[PDB]
Amino acid sequence: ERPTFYRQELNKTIWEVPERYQNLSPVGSGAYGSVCAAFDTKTGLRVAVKKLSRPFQSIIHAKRTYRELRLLKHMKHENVIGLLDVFTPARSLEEFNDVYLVTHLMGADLNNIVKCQKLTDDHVQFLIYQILRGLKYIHSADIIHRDLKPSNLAVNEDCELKILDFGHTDDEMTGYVATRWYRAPEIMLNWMHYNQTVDIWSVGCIMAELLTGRTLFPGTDHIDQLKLILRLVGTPGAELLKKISSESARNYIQSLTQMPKMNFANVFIGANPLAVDLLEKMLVLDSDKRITAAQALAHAYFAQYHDPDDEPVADPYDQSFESRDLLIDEWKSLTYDEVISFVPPP
Ligand SMILES: CS(=O)(=O)c1ccc(Cl)c(-c2n[nH]c3nc(Oc4ccc(F)cc4F)ncc23)c1
Repeated sequence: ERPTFYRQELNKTIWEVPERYQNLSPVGSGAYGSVCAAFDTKTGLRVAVKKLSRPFQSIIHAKRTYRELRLLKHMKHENVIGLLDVFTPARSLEEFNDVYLVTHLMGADLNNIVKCQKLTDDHVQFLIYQILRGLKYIHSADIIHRDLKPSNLAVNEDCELKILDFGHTDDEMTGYVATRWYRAPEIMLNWMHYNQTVDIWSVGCIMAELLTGRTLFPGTDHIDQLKLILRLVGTPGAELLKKISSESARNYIQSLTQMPKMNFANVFIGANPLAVDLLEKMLVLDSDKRITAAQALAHAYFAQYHDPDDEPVADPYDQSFESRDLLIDEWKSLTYDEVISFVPPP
């Protein structure tokens, strides 16, 4: 049955939401999108409500809207942001033009927690364990995050973690920016068609930063960052070179003076030797040889948290729509169907 909706001006747009959602207050100051905190009187939950901006203005935007709804509707895991609710004030497909997404309100993002500070090894174990647990779930559905970084890792005061934004312009990847610091080199420099292990590179970067309080590869640009990466992990061998399908990228790589891999125990002084070992297995230049999420969970570093029976995989995720070319109204109808058919979690 259709709830009663009420109207309110918030982020210079009119939010129209069910009565159950009270005390809407904008959060993140633009960083999370058009997002409000609210109290869900039906569940007693503090929630985050995201209103999608002009979701069907173009083919690209319409498909992107469908993509996000599909992704969020699929994710049902403790360490992954899922959907508590999705709604539209529209009574039919013809008046459908706004999409509102509801999830748990989290306390902070990881960036605001690390705050130039070393975390205790125990805190690192727990946070990384949860990230890896969430990624095992995400990867098992053949979904890649592609953009893991502290700012899309949300945490409560109990240190319980959820991953946001799973599934950027040139200007915002330019220069001394956190938007690029956690990216695998193969994706940063378009070496090849990339796979799930790009996310593992990001975890390695995050893990190191939690351990030292410092960005692992704070490159001032793409080239500076590559040099920082290669100084640590060594220049690519012949084997990886072959796999760089971009002739241009491969040619540039070979112009660099060869460097051996550094000793991680000398790089991460004082760190748990098990943490060093895992970092070594995550920060492998050849993505084929990086540890997977499922493998990392079984690493001795997570002994006090690892439970093979409590690390679920995902239902199959049909993403055949990604290779599909459709019109705006067709993407819009597909999205509408997904909104209408939503069933809230117990
Ligand atoms: C205490 S706070 O300032 O309100 C705060 C701080 C940091 C974060 Cl990460 C958050 C936060 N909690 N839950 C979120 N969800 C999103 O994005 C959404 C993702 C899918 C949805 F269905 C709906 C969303 F709003 N963004 C940010 C958040 C809140």
